[PDB]
Amino acid sequence: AQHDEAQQNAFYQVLNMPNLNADQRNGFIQSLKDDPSQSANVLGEAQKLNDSQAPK
Repeated sequence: AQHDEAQQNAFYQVLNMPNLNADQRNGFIQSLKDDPSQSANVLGEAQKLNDSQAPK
């Protein structure tokens, strides 16, 4: 929305991964920063990891 806020939205989502512990989500944040074009991939990986580590 508004513009290409892909970076922002991906960053916010990766932060708000309640099942991930700090090191993992921080890892994905650094991956986002390093690979800005790959924010979609980084987000995908983060969400998949969060899902797999879900308590149930």
